[PDB]
Amino acid sequence: GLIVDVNGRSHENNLAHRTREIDRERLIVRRGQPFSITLQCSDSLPPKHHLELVLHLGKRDEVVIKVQKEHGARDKWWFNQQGAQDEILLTLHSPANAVIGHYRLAVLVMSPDGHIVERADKISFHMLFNPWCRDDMVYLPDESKLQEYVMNEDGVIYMGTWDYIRSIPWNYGQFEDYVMDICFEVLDNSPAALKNSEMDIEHRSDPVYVGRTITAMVNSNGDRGVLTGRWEEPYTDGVAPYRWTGSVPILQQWSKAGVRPVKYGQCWVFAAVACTVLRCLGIPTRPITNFASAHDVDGNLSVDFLLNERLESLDSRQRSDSSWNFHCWVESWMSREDLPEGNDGWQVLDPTPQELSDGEFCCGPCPVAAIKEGNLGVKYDAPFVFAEVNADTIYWIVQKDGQRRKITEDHASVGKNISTKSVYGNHREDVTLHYKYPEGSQKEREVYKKAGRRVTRLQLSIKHAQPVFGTDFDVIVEVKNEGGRDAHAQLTMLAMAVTYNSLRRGECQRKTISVTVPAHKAHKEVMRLHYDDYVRCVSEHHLIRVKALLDAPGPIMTVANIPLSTPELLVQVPGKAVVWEPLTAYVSFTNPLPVPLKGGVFTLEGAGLLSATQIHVNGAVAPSGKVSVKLSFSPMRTGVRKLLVDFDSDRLKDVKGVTTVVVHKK
Repeated sequence: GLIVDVNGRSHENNLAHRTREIDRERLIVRRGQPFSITLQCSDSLPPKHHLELVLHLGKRDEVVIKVQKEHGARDKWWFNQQGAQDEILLTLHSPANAVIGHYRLAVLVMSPDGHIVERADKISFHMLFNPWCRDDMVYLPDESKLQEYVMNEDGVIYMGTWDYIRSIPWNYGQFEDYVMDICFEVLDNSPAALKNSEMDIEHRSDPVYVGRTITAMVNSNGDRGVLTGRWEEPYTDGVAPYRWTGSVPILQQWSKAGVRPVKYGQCWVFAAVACTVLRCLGIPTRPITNFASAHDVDGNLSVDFLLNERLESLDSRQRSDSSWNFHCWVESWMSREDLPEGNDGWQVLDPTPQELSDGEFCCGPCPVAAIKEGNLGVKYDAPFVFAEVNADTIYWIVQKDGQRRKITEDHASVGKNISTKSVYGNHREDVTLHYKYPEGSQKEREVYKKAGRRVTRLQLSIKHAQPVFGTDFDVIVEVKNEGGRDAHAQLTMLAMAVTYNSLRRGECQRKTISVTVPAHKAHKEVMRLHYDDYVRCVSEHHLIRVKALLDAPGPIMTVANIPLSTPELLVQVPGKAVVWEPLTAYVSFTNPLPVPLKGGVFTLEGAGLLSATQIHVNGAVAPSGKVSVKLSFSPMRTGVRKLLVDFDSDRLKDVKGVTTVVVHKK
């Protein structure tokens, strides 16, 4: 009868555990780090009476831990008890291999004979990974990187083409309301948890297991996964992937709907959502983007790509055109005690199912080091991840008489400018060398040799002035003869619309010329692409793949992907911003299309600023007319925050904007 109320001191514990952004009113703790709560008593522990503590995990007590009285093991939970005044200070010490999850704490007061004389109200708390605790497997010994890879809620995911990289800001929002609760829900709806709940809980102490589970639930899991993938345009009953500016709306939707795959997502949306959840649970994570991605190859390090003389895949039915313009995945920091010495550090987790086992096989965790050094023998999915960044595709002109002509290509190579956001600033950090030895290096030769990667004048090149969607433009194809004698050759050029995942769409023009380019001189040919022609074939990403063949008197090829730009939203939220103080944000742009756009919707969101919110343009924006809306709202948390905005319309899609707003109030 002595315990009047247990006090978790969450405002305090949560501050110490870097979990208070999530919530202050409930105890959210990290493992391997102690936490202190108090027992407010009415009087005193009856003479020969002592305290007992037992922990409960699982909706059905799948796991119960009796916490030690003191000097405990190292991987053993234990507590220290001390009296303050009219309350008892209980400092709980958890092992660094503690199971993450929602615990319910039962403090028992007992008779000296072995019987419970009273039991206090079972209070619950959540436990996350602790990369700041040196004994934790996710330990990262640099506080500045944990701030970006765990604590930062605003990221930048790179896209576009390797020679023309674009950035799209993303609101990971891992500390937005309830996103933590949904993260444990994703773990609770997985096959393993459904099949055997208790064993699954027991495995939740492992960053490898939990990382592989989250990566699997984001998309590959078809009945309860988080997102439904749709690789092409008619996104009939859902949101198009290029619409999202953050992960929280997808997660709230998935849970709100009773755990129901969200329509729809594409590779970078799976990675960003994976990032939000792993960062939330405490595993250091960063979205990485690969340009010229050998995703399509399905693990094969050698592909000969047969084209006909008209420069086309031999089978008219097949729509895929080799390597993706880019492809995204995620890198998570953790030590790999499940593998030989040396694979510790960043692991590649690819939520995007692998090509040829239909939306079934996600990738990783795979040591990025196993990729660099070519060890395809470690779990998980090293061959597939090594192919993604190393596969060798050789194109061939096969004639109607079976003669195969090898196309020489200058543009070549896969895994071009592997990028991730910079820890300081929003700069692109080229992370390629973490993945591969420089091209041609003898080091590259001996790894390709080890792993099975095959290991093997006129100059063709395509150039453009970065066109804006809506305009007709020219693209130059220049043949440089840096030889001594004159050279006459046949120059074939085509321009076809494409999707980032290399899905061939509309061949909006071809052309073959006969050329004689003189020694040390260069011939420049132009191809004029027009709006009314390419609106017909281009998609939400507005991409045009230009190719040029130069049958050199073997044949020479060069491909270029042209991403046509959309206007950039002007986002402004003027005057000093203060928490819980109403403010007005202003977004505006000018229709670059000589067509009216209707169905204009602006969607706004920001971690700590506001949850996705829509502004419907009433009417239709006239051709070349300026659009201008505004929304009022009151920031939720203080800090340097980023406001994200998306604009969609019938004729203008994929239009973004971001602004930095410093939220005050000391």
